[PDB]
Amino acid sequence: PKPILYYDERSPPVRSCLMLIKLLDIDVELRFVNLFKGEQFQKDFLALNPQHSVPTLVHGDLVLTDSHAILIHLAEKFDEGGSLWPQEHAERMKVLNLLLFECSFLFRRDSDFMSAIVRQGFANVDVAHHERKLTEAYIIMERYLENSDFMAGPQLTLADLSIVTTLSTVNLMFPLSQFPRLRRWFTAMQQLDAYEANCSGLEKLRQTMESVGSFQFPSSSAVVT
Amino acid sequence: PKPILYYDERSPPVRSCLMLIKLLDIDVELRFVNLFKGEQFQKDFLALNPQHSVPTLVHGDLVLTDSHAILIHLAEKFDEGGSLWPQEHAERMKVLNLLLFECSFLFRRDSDFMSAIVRQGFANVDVAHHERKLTEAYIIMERYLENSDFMAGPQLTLADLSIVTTLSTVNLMFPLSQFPRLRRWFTAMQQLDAYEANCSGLEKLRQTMESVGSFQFPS
Ligand SMILES: C[C@]12CC[C@@H]3c4ccc(O)cc4CC[C@H]3[C@@H]1CC[C@@H]2O
Ligand SMILES: C[C@]12CC[C@@H]3c4ccc(O)cc4CC[C@H]3[C@@H]1CC[C@@H]2O
Repeated sequence: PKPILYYDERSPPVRSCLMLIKLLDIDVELRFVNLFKGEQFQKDFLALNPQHSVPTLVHGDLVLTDSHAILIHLAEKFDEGGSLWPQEHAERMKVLNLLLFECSFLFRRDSDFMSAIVRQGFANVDVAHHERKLTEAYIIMERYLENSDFMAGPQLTLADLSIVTTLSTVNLMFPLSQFPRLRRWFTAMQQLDAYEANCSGLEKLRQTMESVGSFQFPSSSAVVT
Repeated sequence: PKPILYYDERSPPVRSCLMLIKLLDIDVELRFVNLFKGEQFQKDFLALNPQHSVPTLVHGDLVLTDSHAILIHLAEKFDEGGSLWPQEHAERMKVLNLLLFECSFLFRRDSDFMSAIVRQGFANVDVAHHERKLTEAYIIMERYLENSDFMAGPQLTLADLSIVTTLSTVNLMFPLSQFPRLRRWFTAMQQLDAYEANCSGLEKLRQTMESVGSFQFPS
């Protein structure tokens, strides 16, 4: 049976999977789970994924509950032998390493900030604290791109798909003026046809956050091309 | 080209690597980085790993900066044909899925709690809040164990190595009395020869935390 993706496109790791699905032309059934309405706590979804998170993939009997496993699984099954999840061991470990940076560092910090806004309202968030935490992530990505054209080496990999969605989300709030390699790379990602899959959920996330958090992102921060 | 592991055994993900190294008899050069003195911010280590994190593995030209990548790399290089990192795709994805649960959920929540102690001091941490978050992780793992002896299936895998160290660290503070499957799994893990590599750093973490957090674990 074809893969089933439980999704809310406002989430950047969901959008990373949508980008890969578009890039490889994978036929997938989409099932919406509204994270802001709490539909991830519905009894049936909880039984399927006790972490109450999207993206969740059901592909036959395999149930994957983390975007990075979903990206690797889909690459192995639909980009067999390809370069998104490279064949050579060291290149593949480099991609894996950056997927884990996205999980453990970039997304961890973006989620900390966004959840603070939802729970507290923007006016009651220590924005400076989160600006420091997220600028630190910018600095690290800039260091990676000083030595490499894409995040994990000379060509597009799963690492770029995973990182660009969260980066575009962080950059709704924090400008990239001081980060020329990151700007160049983000601009290049924005030219990819697959990036069209990031645009709609990024904008829906912007709308939802401004309403739920009672604020406006600074329009000047987002890199637009 | 022998691997170099930058480490501080108080960190649970470091201990997961130490356990794999012992399990697989891997010859590694250890380099101590003292996280509680901020040696992870020294210019040369920061140039090597801008995330200023341990474990960091240098294996020739490859620089790995996340325990889960290190576990997979070492299994692939030193345990081809083993059950720790299964060859069969669905089995391997299942292990990978639980490794990411450890990274994204169990360790995130344990790090949030421990970070809040070191920063705010134990007396000022909202312990009930962290107890709710970390007990939720216990509940999930109890369900993962419903129809398997180990986290990812019938056999020991990298997922068990990654989870046991953080679990043993959470369990300094929160008991497993209420989780029969988790308590039995944890007790089985402690009977493995490789589990000896977890003991020293867990006790050093307790000592360091109780001193820096000015409290004592109920353990
Ligand atoms: C705020 C939540 C946690 C953080 C989530 C997040 C975190 C980061 C991000 O870039 C987008 C989102 C959208 C959904 C958010 C969730 C909606 C309910 C849940 O509380
Ligand atoms: C407290 C730090 C973050 C949380 C870290 C942690 C987080 C979880 C855990 O089980 C152990 C440790 C040991 C080192 C800790 C670090 C030493 C300084 C840093 O701030």
